[PDB]
Amino acid sequence: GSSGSSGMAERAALEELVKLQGERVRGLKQQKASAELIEEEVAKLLKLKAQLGPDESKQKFVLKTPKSGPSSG
Repeated sequence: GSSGSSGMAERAALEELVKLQGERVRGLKQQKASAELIEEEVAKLLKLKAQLGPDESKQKFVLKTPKSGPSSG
């Protein structure tokens, strides 16, 4: 959920969540599921990747809420 520090196995299991979330999202877009679930599962796909630390695909500097710390459970 939010656990470990520089565990390789923990990163593999996290990357599994990223993969499976991203595959499920791809499926949902295909499956004509609720668009309202899709964007929520896509926001979870964003949140999780934003814990891994994604590649710098051009600069952004989009601001955020004041240290919101959106965990889950």
